[PDB]
Amino acid sequence: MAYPYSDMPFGVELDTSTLGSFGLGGPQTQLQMQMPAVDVNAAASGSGGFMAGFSNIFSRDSMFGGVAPSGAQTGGWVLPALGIGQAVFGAIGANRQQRAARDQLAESRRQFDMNYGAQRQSINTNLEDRQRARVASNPTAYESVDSYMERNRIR
Amino acid sequence: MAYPYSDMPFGVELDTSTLGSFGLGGPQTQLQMQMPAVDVNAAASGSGGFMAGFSNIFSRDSMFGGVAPSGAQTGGWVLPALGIGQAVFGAIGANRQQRAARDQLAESRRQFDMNYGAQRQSINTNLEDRQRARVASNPTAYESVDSYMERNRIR
Amino acid sequence: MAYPYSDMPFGVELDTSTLGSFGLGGPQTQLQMQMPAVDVNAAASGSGGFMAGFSNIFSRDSMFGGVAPSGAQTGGWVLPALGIGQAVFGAIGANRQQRAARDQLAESRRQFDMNYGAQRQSINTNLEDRQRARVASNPTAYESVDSYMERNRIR
Amino acid sequence: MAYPYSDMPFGVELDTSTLGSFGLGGPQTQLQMQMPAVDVNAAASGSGGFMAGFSNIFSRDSMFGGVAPSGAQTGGWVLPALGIGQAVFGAIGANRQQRAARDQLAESRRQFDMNYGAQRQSINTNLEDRQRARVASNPTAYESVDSYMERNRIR
Repeated sequence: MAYPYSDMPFGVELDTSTLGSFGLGGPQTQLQMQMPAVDVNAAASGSGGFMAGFSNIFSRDSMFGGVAPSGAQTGGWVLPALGIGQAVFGAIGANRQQRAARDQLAESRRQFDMNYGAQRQSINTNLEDRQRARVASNPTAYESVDSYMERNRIR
Repeated sequence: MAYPYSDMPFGVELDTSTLGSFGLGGPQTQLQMQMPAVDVNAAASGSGGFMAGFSNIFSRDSMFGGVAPSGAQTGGWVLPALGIGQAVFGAIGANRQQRAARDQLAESRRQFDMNYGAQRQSINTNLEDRQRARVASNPTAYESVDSYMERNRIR
Repeated sequence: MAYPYSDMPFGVELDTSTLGSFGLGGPQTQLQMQMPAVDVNAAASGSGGFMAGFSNIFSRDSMFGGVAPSGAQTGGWVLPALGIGQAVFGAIGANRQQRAARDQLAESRRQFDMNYGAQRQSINTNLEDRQRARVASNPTAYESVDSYMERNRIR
Repeated sequence: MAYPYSDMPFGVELDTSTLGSFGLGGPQTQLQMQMPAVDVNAAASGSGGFMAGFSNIFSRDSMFGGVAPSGAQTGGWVLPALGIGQAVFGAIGANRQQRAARDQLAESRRQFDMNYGAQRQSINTNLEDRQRARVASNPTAYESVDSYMERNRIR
């Protein structure tokens, strides 16, 4: 476009993976960038054009609201901020619980698969040491090692 | 900025690790620093500008509030303090429960891993002793110990 | 400060340990001390300035409250006392339940560790008595006890 | 104090132990004593100053309450007595449940401690009867009983 910047490689790297991985549902794939400006300079000078540098509200009415005589009340931003934080933290907790459940299930699967692997190795070892006598005593009148090693071998 | 002080390496030292490790979600990474001034001197003199040594309210109505005739009541700080303490203690309890659950799961993982390690070392030494006699009896007519270790040894 | 008193050893000894150990969340770390004075002497004379020996209420209205005609009621201290007792006993019960759960978990840990230790000692006994015959039969063609206790010994 | 009485030995005796032991959370540590007097004699004469033998309510209004015309009702003692009984029985039930849980846990502990002791003693018997043959076969090339009873004896 007019100002491509460098978002295309970032989008390519992101691909279409969903939430998960290991960093509590999305790790810090990128790196920590440096500060944009040395001084506040009222945001980015003309480009920014913000009023936070000169606001200096320091007023309870803006934070916790206030009511003048004859009603006409105004509410501050503290309550909406608390609500937003509540929502975000509830979502984070739900994600954490789901991730913990997935972990536990994966751990159980690993446990069973690994126990089976150990038992299979043990059974195969028992089998080849049992057939060692057969193939060493009378090789001509008995079978060969390979016959068992790809016929009677535990998967 | 005009006054960097000594905060430049602090950010690099902290990196971006979240709460965890062993200090109940962050141990005493920093050290202990001597208290600046023996005498309060109204905080940092002109810089402080606080009423620590002048307010001295020593008033019972401030804590518990009070209502004058014709309404126009005021609330003391006791209720906000109680609410803040309630919130903090609830959060600490939730964090403690989460840490306990994580500790129990890691404990179970460790116990299973160490039990397997014991079983595996036992079976490996059993196989080593078993094949030692084979390699000692007919070295020419039997496989080498190195081959058995690299092919028939439990991982 | 002007009156440091002798609280520094208390702070040094206490450190930052939280509730736990064995004394239902903090045992009697300190010792017992005699009373400041045999006789009340109106609290600490001028320092006290109380009405312990002069109030002598001995009335039902102060304890159970009371309402005079035309509104203007007064509430006794019985309800606050009951509320405070309720809060304290609830906290004590919660602490007791947490301590019981911790004790049960620690008991399960001592259980598993002791069982593994016994089994490991039995296995080591079996191994060494099996290898004693090997090292006593033919010391030349067989291995030594050192090899077995350094690499064929269960931790 | 002016009237120390004999509470010091009891204060020394009870120490600071909490509810427990076997008597539903505190057994009958003390003993039985005779009544102060065969006849009531109006409580303790002047000290008592009660109406045990003079009140003689014998009326339904005192127990079940009653309301005269134009309001101005009075409540009987039956509701307070029922409330007090309710509270006492609830507390007793809670104590009983806690005691039952503690007893079950202690029973499980004794359960496994005794099972492990039996198994350990059986293992020790197996060990020493196996070692008896070794020490009786040839003492010159074998060890003594003390070495095996000290180094490889299950605790």
